[PDB]
Amino acid sequence: KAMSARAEAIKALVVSRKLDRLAYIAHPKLGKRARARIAKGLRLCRPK
RNA sequence: GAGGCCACGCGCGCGUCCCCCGAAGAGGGGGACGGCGGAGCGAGCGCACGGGGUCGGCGGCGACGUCGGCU
Repeated sequence: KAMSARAEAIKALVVSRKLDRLAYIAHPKLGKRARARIAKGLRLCRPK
């Protein structure tokens, strides 16, 4: 009974920062898409 | 408005901030930043204070007198 009472009580629901940005890009997983963006920037050149 | 530095450099759209007119301080027109968004790839020569020396540098001397042998 104590386990059930506890279980039902628990289930009762209702800028830039350059140095921070570079550490984010250097992350192997968090910065994967970020450093892919800058790679395409190095290659492609487009007007406008 | 008659210099110095930057390990700052593609677009499109999204966001954040700043600017304009603002004809509801609506609605569009512009700048800056972004760590945001589903879609592949740079190669080709070199120089080196770069994961422990190499020269694609050279000279002299050599048989009955001398050459080498730290034992």
